Amino acid sequence: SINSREVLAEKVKNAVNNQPVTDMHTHLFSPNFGEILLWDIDELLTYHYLVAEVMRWTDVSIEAFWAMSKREQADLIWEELFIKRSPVSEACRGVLTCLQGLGLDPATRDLQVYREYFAKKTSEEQVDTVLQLANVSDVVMTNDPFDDNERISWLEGKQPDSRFHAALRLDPLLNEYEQTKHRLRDWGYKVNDEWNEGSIQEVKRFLTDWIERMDPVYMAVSLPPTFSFPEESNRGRIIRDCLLPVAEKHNIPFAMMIGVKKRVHPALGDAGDFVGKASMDGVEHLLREYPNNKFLVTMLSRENQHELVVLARKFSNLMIFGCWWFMNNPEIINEMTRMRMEMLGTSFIPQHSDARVLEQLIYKWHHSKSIIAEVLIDKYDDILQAGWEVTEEEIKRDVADLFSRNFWRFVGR
Amino acid sequence: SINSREVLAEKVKNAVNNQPVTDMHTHLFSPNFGEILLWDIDELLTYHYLVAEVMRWTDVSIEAFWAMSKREQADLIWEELFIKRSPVSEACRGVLTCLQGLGLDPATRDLQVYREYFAKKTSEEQVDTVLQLANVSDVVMTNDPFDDNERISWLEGKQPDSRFHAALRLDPLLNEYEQTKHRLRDWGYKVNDEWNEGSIQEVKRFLTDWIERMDPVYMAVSLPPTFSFPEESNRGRIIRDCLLPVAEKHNIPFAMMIGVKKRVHPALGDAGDFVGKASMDGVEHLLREYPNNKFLVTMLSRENQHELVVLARKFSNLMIFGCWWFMNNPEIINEMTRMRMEMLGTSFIPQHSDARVLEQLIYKWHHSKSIIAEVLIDKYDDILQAGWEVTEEEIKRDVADLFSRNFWRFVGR
Amino acid sequence: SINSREVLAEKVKNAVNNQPVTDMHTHLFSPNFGEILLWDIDELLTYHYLVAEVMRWTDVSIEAFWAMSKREQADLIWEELFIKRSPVSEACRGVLTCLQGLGLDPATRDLQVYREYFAKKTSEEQVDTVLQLANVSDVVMTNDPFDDNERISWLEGKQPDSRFHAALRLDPLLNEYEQTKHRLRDWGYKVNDEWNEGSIQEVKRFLTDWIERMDPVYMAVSLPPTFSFPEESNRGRIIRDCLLPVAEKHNIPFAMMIGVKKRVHPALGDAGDFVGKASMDGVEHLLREYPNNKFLVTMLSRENQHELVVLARKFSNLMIFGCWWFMNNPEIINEMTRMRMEMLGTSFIPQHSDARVLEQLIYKWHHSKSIIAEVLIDKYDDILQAGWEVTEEEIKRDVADLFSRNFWRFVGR
Amino acid sequence: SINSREVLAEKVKNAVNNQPVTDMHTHLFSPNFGEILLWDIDELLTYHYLVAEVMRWTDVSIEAFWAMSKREQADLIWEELFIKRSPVSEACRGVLTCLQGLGLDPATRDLQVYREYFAKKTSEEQVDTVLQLANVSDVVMTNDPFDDNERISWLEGKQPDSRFHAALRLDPLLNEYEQTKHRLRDWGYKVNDEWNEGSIQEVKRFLTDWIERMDPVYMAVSLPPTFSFPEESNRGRIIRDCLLPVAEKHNIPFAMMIGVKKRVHPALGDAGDFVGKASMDGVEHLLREYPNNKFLVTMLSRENQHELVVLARKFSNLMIFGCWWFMNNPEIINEMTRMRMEMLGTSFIPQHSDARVLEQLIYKWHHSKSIIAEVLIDKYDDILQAGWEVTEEEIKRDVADLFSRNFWRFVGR
Ligand SMILES: O=C(O)[C@@H](O)C(O)[C@H](O)C(=O)O
Ligand SMILES: O=C(O)[C@@H](O)C(O)[C@H](O)C(=O)O
Ligand SMILES: O=C(O)[C@@H](O)C(O)[C@H](O)C(=O)O
Ligand SMILES: O=C(O)[C@@H](O)C(O)[C@H](O)C(=O)O
Ligand SMILES: [Cl-]
Ligand code: NA
Ligand SMILES: [Zn+2]
Ligand SMILES: [Zn+2]
Ligand SMILES: [Zn+2]
Ligand SMILES: [Zn+2]
Repeated sequence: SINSREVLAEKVKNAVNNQPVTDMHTHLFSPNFGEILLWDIDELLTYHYLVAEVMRWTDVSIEAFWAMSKREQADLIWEELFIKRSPVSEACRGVLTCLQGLGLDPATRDLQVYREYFAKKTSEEQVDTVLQLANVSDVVMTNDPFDDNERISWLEGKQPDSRFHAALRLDPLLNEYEQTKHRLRDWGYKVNDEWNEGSIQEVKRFLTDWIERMDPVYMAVSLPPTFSFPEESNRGRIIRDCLLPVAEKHNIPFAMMIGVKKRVHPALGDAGDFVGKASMDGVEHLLREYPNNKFLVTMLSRENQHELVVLARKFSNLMIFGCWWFMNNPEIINEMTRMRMEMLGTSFIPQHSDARVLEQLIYKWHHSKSIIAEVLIDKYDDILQAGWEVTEEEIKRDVADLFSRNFWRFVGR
Repeated sequence: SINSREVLAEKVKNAVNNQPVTDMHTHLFSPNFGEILLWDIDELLTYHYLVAEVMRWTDVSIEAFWAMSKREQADLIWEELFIKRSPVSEACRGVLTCLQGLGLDPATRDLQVYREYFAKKTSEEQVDTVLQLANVSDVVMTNDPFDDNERISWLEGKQPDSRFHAALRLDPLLNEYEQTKHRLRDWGYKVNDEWNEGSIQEVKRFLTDWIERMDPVYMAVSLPPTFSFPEESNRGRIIRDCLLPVAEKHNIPFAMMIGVKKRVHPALGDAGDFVGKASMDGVEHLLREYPNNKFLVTMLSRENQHELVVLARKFSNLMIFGCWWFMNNPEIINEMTRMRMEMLGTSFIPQHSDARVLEQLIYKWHHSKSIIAEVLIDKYDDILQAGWEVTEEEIKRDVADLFSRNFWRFVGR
Repeated sequence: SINSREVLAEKVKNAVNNQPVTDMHTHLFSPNFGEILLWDIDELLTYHYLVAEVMRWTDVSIEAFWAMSKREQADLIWEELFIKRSPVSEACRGVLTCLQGLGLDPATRDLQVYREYFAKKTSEEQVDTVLQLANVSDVVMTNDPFDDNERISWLEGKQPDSRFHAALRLDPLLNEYEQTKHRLRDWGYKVNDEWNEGSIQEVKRFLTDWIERMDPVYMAVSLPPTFSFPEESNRGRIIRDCLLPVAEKHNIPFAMMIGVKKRVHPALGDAGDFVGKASMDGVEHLLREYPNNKFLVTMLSRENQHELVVLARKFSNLMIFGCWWFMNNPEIINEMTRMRMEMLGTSFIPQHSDARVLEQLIYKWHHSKSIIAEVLIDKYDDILQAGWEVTEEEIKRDVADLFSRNFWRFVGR
Repeated sequence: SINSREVLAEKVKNAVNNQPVTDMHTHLFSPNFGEILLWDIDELLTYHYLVAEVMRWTDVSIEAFWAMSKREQADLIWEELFIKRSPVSEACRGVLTCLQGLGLDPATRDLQVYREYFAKKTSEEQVDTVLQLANVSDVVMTNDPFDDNERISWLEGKQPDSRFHAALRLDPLLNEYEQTKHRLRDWGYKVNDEWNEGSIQEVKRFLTDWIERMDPVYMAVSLPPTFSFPEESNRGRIIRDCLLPVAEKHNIPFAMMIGVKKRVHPALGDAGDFVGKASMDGVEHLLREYPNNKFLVTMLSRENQHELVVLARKFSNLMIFGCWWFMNNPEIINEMTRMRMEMLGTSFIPQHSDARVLEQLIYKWHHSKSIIAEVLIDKYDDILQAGWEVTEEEIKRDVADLFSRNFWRFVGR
């Protein structure tokens, strides 16, 4: 038996640390796709999360910033966020966790020496190194066929190795149909200006074609805080008449990341998005009215978190996942994971990395695993006190479900 | 006087665990009322909180589940939530706490043996046992005159034990007046199709009649997130012209449990209710415009909790109570109780059990007391460090107010 | 070298304790303004925060309360909140902390003796004593030219000493222009009936004249949950045509304190204000459309805190500050500071005292600094463990930024 | 590098735990030697250290105790020292650590179940199991040619396996020559009544004969607190004319375990020995006057420990080792190890187990490694603080010296 919390803590920490992770949502790509897979210290430092932060300190105008080279940008952020002020924020701390994990020494602050480490490795080598360090066995990518560069790679035979899984990202189709319908036509999908049977079948064809070419684990889309459903709009009709039925047929879950308010600050680029609390009505309707469809949902507002958990108690076809973007900070990750486990036990997916830069897998999982471990230790200790006798194998089992099995079990694969 | 956190913690925990509890809201009934009072391990396992949870895991269809016998359902839940996955959720932990409390040993996981304990015992007995273990001196029931079985009971003179108190629940009357008014007719209450003096006075008779028959400590109603007041609706009118004036006459408080969205998932039965954030406008209005009325309030949305505390700072005729339903989880209980004590001192009612099954009193109060004691220890220790000295007597006094006195003083009994 | 959390806790606690504080928002006044500057134990006990709290207990009518003398009220509150029940609330705790900090001993509960301390001392002496004990180097006041007593003081030549700075509060002008315009004309400002060039120019003259006279660090206003911008109202036009242009010319930041619902309980006086969640739309617009203007923002609703931080991530012309009013409680201060640091690093102002009574400076900063120090320890420890070198000089630098430099840096002074 | 004490601690603990141990003094025997190798829970419970302790509580006479069967003695000790009083003593704590280490569960206190674990294993199997758990690579036995049983095993040609090493124990020869000389004669060693050339040569012959048969890593003897040298006694002459000369020729060190006063309480058997402070004169003389001889020393009196460390500072032919018997308690092990490291760096052997029962290897080493690890963390931290940069490889090296290499390097094998 586990006679003390101290022994329980060590055992839980070991289980969590040893458990290979399936990162069900990232912005990483199989290395064979080429330069689109971003990596190295300069990429880590230029992560848009750090761009927003540096802009709060530097005198360098945003225009000037974008005009600088990748190396110059990295130098500026290093100086502004690490040298001039202690790198205490979550994103800055993450850069340090990566460096340390790669065997580099943050104590020297020798940026040139860190760069040299990367300059002598191939992408294939760095992916092997990182996946081993972060103990990540499977990476789910975000594949947007509407992006010209991504589309051409797929059309020209590019396929990911077994460690990388595809996910059909449909933001342009679902949120900008008025513009996107023209491109569908240019690609041979005869969508009409009237939402008729022809338009429905062609949008379905598009989805089916890409499902066949990508073999996605799920279809996804990020939605605004004003998201509602049903709705007489292109989004409402495409979801209802095309997406859901196609998803039901192939038994592919629909991933909705709700709460992002796009481009409140255009100049910042990828760092210019904001957040807003959403109504749960649209989500509630979808789960109740489409019982044969699977939905993976993560929300951006802190104020949506608790009710999202309650909604998960209502419908089994709802699998909530991760602590997304602005929620991906220790204070939030902790409260979210606790409310989730208290109302759902182990029937959820606590985290994903959303890694845009390869090395981030190291800090994203290291930082989150330590928090999730502390939650588990409290929960296990609580039942041990109630007289329950939890075993190490059961612990390893629960941990496997949280970090990998629940996802694969849900996507039905 | 106490001059160390060590001794302080000793005395606080002692006062808290020794303090006789008055559960000012439950779904239990004096044992003389018969079977309506649920109890035993099978009832604990089939609590709807656990029904919602098992459905997220089990392959069994909700139809087949409802088709199963009580025993069969319990066995399914025990297997799905306790054996196949660690029973870490608050609801599952609660069952274990209950068993351990009764002397049973969760370490064995011998569901059969646990079952035998209850068999060889009677309702009258188990109530004495449970009330002894949970150290609860008074239990406030939820008495719905609109329920047939329950109604006939009060009609036949059935009086509840002196340790069980009555609460007049009016959900059907205030939320479904249109369908309810017809039943009011059948009971000699001549309500008119229109809201005239005739209808107003008959609704009052209905209320006054039951107040006499039940001698309730308060009248209660659960409301939706969209609750508004004033409001040109039956609820708005019935509350304004009947409930309020009557309540003020008998000097009886009005308990409003706001935030529940009923039947979002009909098939789940009692486990099918959801939650939503409410506007404080209505409660603000009621408290201000009706100073001679006493209001007991509790809300279901995590996002309503802080402003409710602030509202309690504004109006003394407002007494906030407990961490209701989806709020009844350690993470929320802790933050709620701390915000409350920081802005209200000891002028609020920290908790109620909402027990639907007798034994639940054990875990409900055990889990809550441990959290409440911790909060008290920190707050006492903070003033202790400022030089203030607290006596054990003052501690028992304070603990008395929180777990029993504030309620009786508020209702005026 | 700082090579452990233990050593770090020491250095951080020391740094925070020794860092002189610039309180960028208070209701204190330079001693040479006389009466208006409140102080002593009777004033502390009658802080409106404690009034609201006593009214939740004392059966003394609010009318009677206001009818009695300062000392009578102080005696009642002390009796009701310190003797009748342990003074565990934040506001009561504060009273005790101020006493101890002054040398008085709360263990004795000798109110009479505490009073003798203040009786034999001048105002000039008490400010010197308090500013020293609270380690506060600069105090920003709230100067409302619409208050007859304050306005006449400025008009007659009253100037604050080196330690007190002015802040031009404009609530009457922006939120009550209909009644206020009549007073502007009485003072020579020819604002017309319709919002035309003449009205715009005179309102500007009004602001400019007062900017010359007070030389304020910033212009301020408290706003309701329903605040919006742009908006066709006097507030919206005054801000758009008058406030912003003037603020930009003199490079004076605009301080918006959003979320207060005034007078939901008029009888309580200053203690009768409530809170409500606001939309971020207005703030988002102001920041994006007026890049040459600087904004200081703090919000009253707990539910606005997280999204306000994200907004700060989008705009560098936004500087968020403090845990205002109902947010100024440990539980909230803690969660707010951690969310801010995690997403903003050190680019924010964690706190302000909002002191109405001089002595409060002692407890406001002592209670807050302890929480902020603990947050810092956690954040520094996280990067230390990640391999980062943290020097005592860098800690002092960061601490100095948070408690003083960020403010002066933002205001351009 | 090692940036923090927390990381240093993890690395030191790991190095220490992972380092295979050479236990240079035990009372264990290679399994092929027979039943002389004691093992199992009953042997653990009847360890003489526990016999002395039980006699302080039990009403059972020492005579009756010796009359009981081994199983009965074990039952009594378990009841008296573990059940009737908490097993907080070091020797009792040790029994528990062994049980836990073997996978058994101390929480059940099921002595019968623990016994079942041992009945199904063979000596050779338990040796493999224990050496693995305790991470002991090499064991030094105590081989007494004067014990009939053991002597026969050697005369038969039995050899210990590669994991076990011999040490020629000479207590009978050196301390009881008058009686022992008669046995030397029966064995062919023609020693005379007078200490002449013949006696000296036969004694030497006896030593050489056994050194050739055992190939001991050292010759050893336990001495009384009155030990002196030079000395005109059989011990002084045998050491001067036989032991030392032989030891030099074979380059074999002489181990002296000084401070034991034998049989102060005869009836207690092996548990009847006491302790006394010794003069350092004889050891000082031996070290200085016999520079070509190597000496391994350990002393029993707490009051001899510091001066022994200082003596090691004077002579390189002196190797001090372990915390012997009455010194083998946490409080002493810690103060000893700290004085030794502070005055000798890593030039000493911190510990040996003195295990009489096989399983004790588990607790002796587990208990000592944790203390030693703590001392090392402190010392490394102090030099890290002085700017030194210790590497993980240097730590492993230092650890190997302390737990293994220093010994083998000193005995030149
Ligand atoms: O980096 C991010 O998290 C965002 O910029 C987006 O990639 C977001 O995660 C999304 O998937 O839409
Ligand atoms: O179990 C519960 O708490 C709910 O299902 C209801 O009983 C709720 O508490 C209510 O009283 O409306
Ligand atoms: O005491 C308070 O904080 C309030 O009553 C107001 O002074 C508020 O701080 C404001 O500045 O409007
Ligand atoms: O168990 C013991 O440590 C003693 O009884 C002796 O074995 C002593 O260690 C010795 O070697 O003489
Ligand atoms: Cl909200
Ligand atoms: Na919290
Ligand atoms: Zn993403
Ligand atoms: Zn209820
Ligand atoms: Zn203020
Ligand atoms: Zn020995």
